[PDB]
Amino acid sequence: FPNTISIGGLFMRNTVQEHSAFRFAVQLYNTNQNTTEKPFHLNYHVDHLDSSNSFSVTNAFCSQFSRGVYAIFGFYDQMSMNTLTSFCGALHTSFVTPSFPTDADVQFVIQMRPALKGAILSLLSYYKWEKFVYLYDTERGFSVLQAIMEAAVQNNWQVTARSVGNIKDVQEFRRIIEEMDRRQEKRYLIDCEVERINTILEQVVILGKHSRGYHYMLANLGFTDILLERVMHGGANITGFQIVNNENPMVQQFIQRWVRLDEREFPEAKNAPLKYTSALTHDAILVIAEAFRYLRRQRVDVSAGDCLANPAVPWSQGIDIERALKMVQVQGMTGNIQFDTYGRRTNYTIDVYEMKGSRKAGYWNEYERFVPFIVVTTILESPYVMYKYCVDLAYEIAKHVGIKYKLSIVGDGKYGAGMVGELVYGRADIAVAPLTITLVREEVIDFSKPFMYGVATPKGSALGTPVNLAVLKLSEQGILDKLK
Amino acid sequence: FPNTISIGGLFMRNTVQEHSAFRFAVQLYNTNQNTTEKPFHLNYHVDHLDSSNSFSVTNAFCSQFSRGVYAIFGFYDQMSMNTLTSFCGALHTSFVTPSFPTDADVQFVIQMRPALKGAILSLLSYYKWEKFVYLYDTERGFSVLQAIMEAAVQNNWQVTARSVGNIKDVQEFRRIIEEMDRRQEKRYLIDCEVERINTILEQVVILGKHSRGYHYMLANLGFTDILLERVMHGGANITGFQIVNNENPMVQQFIQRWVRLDEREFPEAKNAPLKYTSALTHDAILVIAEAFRYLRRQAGDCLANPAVPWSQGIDIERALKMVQVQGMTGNIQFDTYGRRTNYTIDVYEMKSRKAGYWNEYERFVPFS
Repeated sequence: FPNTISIGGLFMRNTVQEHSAFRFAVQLYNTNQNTTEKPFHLNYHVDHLDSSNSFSVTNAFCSQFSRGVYAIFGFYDQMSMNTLTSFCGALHTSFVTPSFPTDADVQFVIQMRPALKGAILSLLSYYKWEKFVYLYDTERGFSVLQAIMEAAVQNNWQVTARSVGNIKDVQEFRRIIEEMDRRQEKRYLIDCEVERINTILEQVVILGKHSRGYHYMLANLGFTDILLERVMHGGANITGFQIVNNENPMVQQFIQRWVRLDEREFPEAKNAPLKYTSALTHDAILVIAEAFRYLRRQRVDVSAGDCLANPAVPWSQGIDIERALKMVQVQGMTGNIQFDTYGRRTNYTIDVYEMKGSRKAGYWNEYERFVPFIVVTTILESPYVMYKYCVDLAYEIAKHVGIKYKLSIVGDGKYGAGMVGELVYGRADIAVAPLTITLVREEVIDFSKPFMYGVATPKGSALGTPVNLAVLKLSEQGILDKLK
Repeated sequence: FPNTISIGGLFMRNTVQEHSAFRFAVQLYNTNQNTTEKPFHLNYHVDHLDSSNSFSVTNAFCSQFSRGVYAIFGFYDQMSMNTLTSFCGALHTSFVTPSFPTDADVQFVIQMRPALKGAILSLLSYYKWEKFVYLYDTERGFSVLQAIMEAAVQNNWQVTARSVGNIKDVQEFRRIIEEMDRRQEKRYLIDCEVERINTILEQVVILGKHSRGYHYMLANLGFTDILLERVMHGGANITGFQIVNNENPMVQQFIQRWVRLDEREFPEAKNAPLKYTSALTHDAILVIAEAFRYLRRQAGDCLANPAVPWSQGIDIERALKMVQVQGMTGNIQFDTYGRRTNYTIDVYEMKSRKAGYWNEYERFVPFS
């Protein structure tokens, strides 16, 4: 058993943050003082890939294999998954990847990104969803799509599935959402790359469908990276997913060190959010270290030939070393880590963050399935308000937003100068009434879209966006026109 | 220069007839004793391969390169195109592929299956289509989809573009067809593999929608393989695209010579239709022979650390990319980038009949 272990690193484009994380994690392992914790020195041979020129990928992997490595940690996408995975399988070299898990079953490759199939199916069943839309792409394998279609067949769901991977025009998304609108479909299940998720959310916000009664389910790890700033204020149910839990000791212990790292040495270290891929990279370092520590615990021999063998001369000990990376049980940043005989992660935990501010909504496990945890002002001005239109509009807005409203006549009995004064000074919350729009009033309070005028809300009030969306919906439904 | 030239073969899994046609064309090229049409003997170190295992593809290509080959002929599917095309571009080894045009500009390759997007656009313009549904597949390249999207945007058409191709159960096809029916769509543009085309046609005929007043555009070079029968019933208009003419004496001679071939020695010969891929392969042999003859008249490790290329590969590519030979598919003239330049696609309707010519410089010209 050698006293120094060298492993290779393959990083595709736009992987700077996890490159820094990989370097930081290997440094953390190396700087350990305990002999048992650091039984040997660890070296990392980093490289880069293009994922488009297969010759470049083959040359990089060939250099890594020839120069001599014991394990290869790296990423891959749909373009270069087959090449690297097949070479690793043929060469009997363990390949640790935090990339998307391979839909097909391939040996000698370990993939640490937990599958969303179980959690997504359990949550979908838990919400009593029966008819919905399924927007997807195909850059993370076909596991999710196949599972969703099979579940729909078994449970007689009404799943309208659309692929948006090939879409390059936003107007395509706009037409798709308008079509699902005319079909009245309200529940969406989006599982795409963060970029396409952001584009779809931007398009739907522009069209104005982020209101109560519309659900969303971003079935994609990396809830933080999603630009959901606008949609939150729309008051539309959103269900996300995340693996790392902040409050556990491990994440805090890591991040405390991480925030203080050099910016030049570690790009996107201090000033970037910790993407879950970085967490999985840290877990990769932990699992490799534990596996090799276990190897040295026993007397297993570990010890590189031509790049392309005729027909094949895989060094035997590889089958042993791969087996070592299958029974590992170290509790890393993401939580429990355990690998099935094939390589896919098992016994994992998923945290289902639900929006409404972000708040946890239980958790999902392979064994336990899913376990969860106003004043209105009006002026007594006929015919808008008469002692027994504006009352009907207020009731319609409350219904469309679901808020409990209590009507009242402004004490001053006069317009702003006052009702607007009542809003500004902090009382009466919302206010719906005939208010002539003047540039001065925008300084103090925020209006809604004109409906003949506009509903009034205090500046910065959380109800401004919901009331604006409700007014827009009423205007486009023709009810506002019908009332007059 | 040398009396013998050895080419390499990289036939796919389901290409038995193409293999037989390749061997037959090799025999034709090596049998003429003219001393001018055949100044260099030809040999083929054909090697089979399978997709889904890039290791096998790379190892086979490396072995072929090591054996020493002036030019390589072979097919590639969407899931192995990158490896072969990129190796050939990097190693300066000309690749002749009668499979499908590449979706992007790549040097050091010769795609012959002519791009049919232009003919599709021209014929759609001629027919005055503005409300046609689109059912595309991703197993043949993204060029057609992008071209049709651009045309729809520019020409202000509206097209419903479903994403068939990931569908493994016919119930989804039934749902798609009935949903388009609810939209009263009456014109279809289907771009998928032959098996998917057959499945869609079977589903639509099962739904009894093949009646008159509907037009299916079968945008696939393979027309004979498609089961048009049972769809001509009901008077449903259908249009195809076939490049192999069956009138000129060249194809008649090639057919009459083809049937006599032994079934055992040459499987799928004299007992099956002439897949256009086989004709393209014969044209491949013709063009390779012509380029090598013109060049005459006028080795190492694949994964080399510095990736040093050939000293004469560029000459071979230049010789290949310029040719004006005549084969079954028509006149074979390649553009700078490896695609053909005079498609002469023949448009067939359903009644059957030849309808179109579509020389790229010209436009669609119906026969009166």
